Amino acid sequence: TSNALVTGGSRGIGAASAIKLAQEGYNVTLASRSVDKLNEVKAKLPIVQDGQKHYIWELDLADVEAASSFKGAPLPARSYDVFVSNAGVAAFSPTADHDDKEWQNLLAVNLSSPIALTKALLKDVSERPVDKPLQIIYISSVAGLHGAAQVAVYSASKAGLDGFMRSVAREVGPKGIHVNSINPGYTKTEMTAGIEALPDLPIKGWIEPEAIADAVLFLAKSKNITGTNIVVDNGLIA
Amino acid sequence: SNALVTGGSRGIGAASAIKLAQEGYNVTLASRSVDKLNEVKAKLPIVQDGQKHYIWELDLADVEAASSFKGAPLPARSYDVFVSNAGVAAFSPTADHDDKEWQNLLAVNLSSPIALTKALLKDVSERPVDKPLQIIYISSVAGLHGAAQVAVYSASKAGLDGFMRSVAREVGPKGIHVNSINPGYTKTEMTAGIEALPDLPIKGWIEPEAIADAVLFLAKSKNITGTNIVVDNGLIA
Ligand SMILES: NC(=O)c1ccc[n+]([C@@H]2O[C@H](COP(=O)([O-])OP(=O)(O)OC[C@H]3O[C@@H](n4cnc5c(N)ncnc54)[C@H](OP(=O)(O)O)[C@@H]3O)[C@@H](O)[C@H]2O)c1
Ligand SMILES: NC(=O)c1ccc[n+]([C@@H]2O[C@H](COP(=O)([O-])OP(=O)(O)OC[C@H]3O[C@@H](n4cnc5c(N)ncnc54)[C@H](OP(=O)(O)O)[C@@H]3O)[C@@H](O)[C@H]2O)c1
Repeated sequence: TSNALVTGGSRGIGAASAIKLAQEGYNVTLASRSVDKLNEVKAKLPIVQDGQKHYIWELDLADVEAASSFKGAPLPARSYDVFVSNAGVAAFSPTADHDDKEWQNLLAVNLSSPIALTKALLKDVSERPVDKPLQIIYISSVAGLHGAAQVAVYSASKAGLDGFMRSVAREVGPKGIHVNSINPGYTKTEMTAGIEALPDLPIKGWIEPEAIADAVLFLAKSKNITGTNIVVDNGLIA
Repeated sequence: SNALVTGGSRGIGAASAIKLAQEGYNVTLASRSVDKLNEVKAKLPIVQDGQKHYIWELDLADVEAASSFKGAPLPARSYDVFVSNAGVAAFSPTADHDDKEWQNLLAVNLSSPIALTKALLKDVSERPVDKPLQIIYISSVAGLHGAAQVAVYSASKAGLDGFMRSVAREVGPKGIHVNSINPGYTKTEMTAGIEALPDLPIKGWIEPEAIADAVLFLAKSKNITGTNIVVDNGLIA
């Protein structure tokens, strides 16, 4: 069996990534706060091989100690072959006005919980064989790569995740653990539904979540990629 | 007029405070250590009539203290230069790094700088042309490339830089310019434990005064915002 953990599996990029991973034969564990929405995604996931099975994990990533301990998880951390750290929350505000508890919670969900989950996986896995590396894939953002007004703390969270990624990649490559970020541009999901007009881009229009999922698959099957960013942004930052 | 330097008690911050005071700024030194802050304060040049220096006992593990300028000798709007210098380092295998420890590191290195920044932005008078407010983060090359066993440290410094770029775009039109300096291996108490250097293009340790020269270049600048000034002896070239 192969197992993939997708946080934020209840909709958007995570749901799309989960579907594609299940089509490739992975047992997928969907993790988020919403049991009913998780179950609905679970019901749509492909089955491509007998014995394949999917799981849900009720997990609030505002709770960093739960992440750290894999609290409630259906399988031990060492069972996973792919970890798609996809859960995140956005916030649009003048920096002067952004409520302190709101921006601190954003950091906990976007940066501290991924850190804690990664630590828990590294501890349990310890090392991997050369034929079956563990792939850790952060869903970061182009906001971590260039400055956009009124998304400062969000940008901090994503740039921070990418900085963690490069250091972990160098540390654990010799253990057979490969670690990368995908940095999406404007992608049509619940998170960006409040945006009513896009910037003028070299490739026009919204990106679909399924397009980000194809980049997850590219990394999940990869062999010689670690410590890098895969930017899927319609040319926003070119 | 006024410069705020967090982590003013030693190292890069102390050297930066000395150079800013040489330039005529009234310097506020902030850190946890009132006695060491007073020792540095006594060494700060006085070069201009009416010039005055201050200390501020501030623990950046307390993010709400930062956010409210708790205990500050001057309001946030009085500052013309903000050197966000305080920071802490930690070395560990990621798998074994104590949760309270790495969370406290994020608070000191990232969340408190964000909070001090928000306080300054909220209080400031939009700035005249020849007197922009300069915000200068002391980040690290660790935030630009991957080094093993400093993962959460690297996350803090990369996060600081991502914050910096977004704030720069946002507040430039208010006359507020915002940049990071990313040092390499510098001779301070932070590095006294870890001595063999890598094989560098420019050999040897960097002096804290050398970082302070970069602070002064930014403090006097006019057309720089959203960027990184890398002073690293060629480590990352
Ligand atoms: N859409 C874009 O334009 C775009 C661009 C760049 C990057 N991203 C990144 O893409 C990732 C996925 O976002 P999305 O665009 O697919 O938006 P989305 O459809 O709103 O998905 C957000 C996901 O995160 C989960 N989540 C949020 N807060 C959580 C918490 N406290 N604990 C557990 N799970 C939580 C949500 O599940 P529950 O609500 O069920 O808990 C949901 O499954 C995010 O990391 C985001 O920053 C998005
Ligand atoms: N040295 C290097 O090679 C190097 C390289 C890259 C970046 N840096 C960065 O340079 C900055 C300055 O460090 P340094 O090398 O000059 O080290 P240092 O001499 O040890 O100085 C660190 C300063 O930070 C203050 N600080 C630490 N924790 C604090 C807290 N909780 N509240 C308030 N102040 C606190 C310390 O003052 P108290 O102890 O008095 O509170 C001290 O003044 C740091 O941000 C560091 O990450 C250093």
